[PDB]
Amino acid sequence: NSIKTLSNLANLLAQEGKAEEAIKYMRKAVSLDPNNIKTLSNLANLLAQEGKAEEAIKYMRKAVSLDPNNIKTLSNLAVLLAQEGKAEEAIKYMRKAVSLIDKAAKG
Amino acid sequence: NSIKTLSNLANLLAQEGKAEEAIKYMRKAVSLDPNNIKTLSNLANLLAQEGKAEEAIKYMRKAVSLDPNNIKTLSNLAVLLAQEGKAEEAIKYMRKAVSLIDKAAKG
Repeated sequence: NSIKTLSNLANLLAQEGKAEEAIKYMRKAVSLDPNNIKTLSNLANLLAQEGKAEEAIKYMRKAVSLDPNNIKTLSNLAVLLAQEGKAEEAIKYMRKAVSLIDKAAKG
Repeated sequence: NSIKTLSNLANLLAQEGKAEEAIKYMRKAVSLDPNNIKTLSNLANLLAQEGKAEEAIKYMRKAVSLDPNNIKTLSNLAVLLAQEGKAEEAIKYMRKAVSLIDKAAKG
């Protein structure tokens, strides 16, 4: 599993303060399967950690656009936006997740 | 960093379908610093993946109790509860996270 290996390598590089390299390997992981929401989310989180907030938000928004009713992706985007000082924007995404949980409760 | 090493080992064991072993090493990681919200959350997610839903929820609830205003922990607990068929319980946690984002927006 090349996505797995690249993701593991990126994690190890980031853990040890080589996150520019980590980002490169996570980008490669995305190219191997660009529709993988988990890879997209992992790259976004790494980007955010490294101060690339604009790009992180773009990637997390992409992950949402590819499955807009996913409460995990929605809440991750909300948390990312809030942490990046865009709480006003963040709240509509977390409210969407609430509404989807509410729908689930209703069945 | 023993928590790091144990967490890496657990990830590698789980990735390769030895998640009973992974859980043991994640439990060890928690014992090294039981107040670490990230370790607690990581163990909870692993537990949930392995069908130990009750225990996963306990650990994620603990992570929330140790920092009850953390929107990441709250939204993770909500997502976990929803995925485990407890959407009604899940919604109060995600609504709390919304309210905290709302407070943040207001400053």
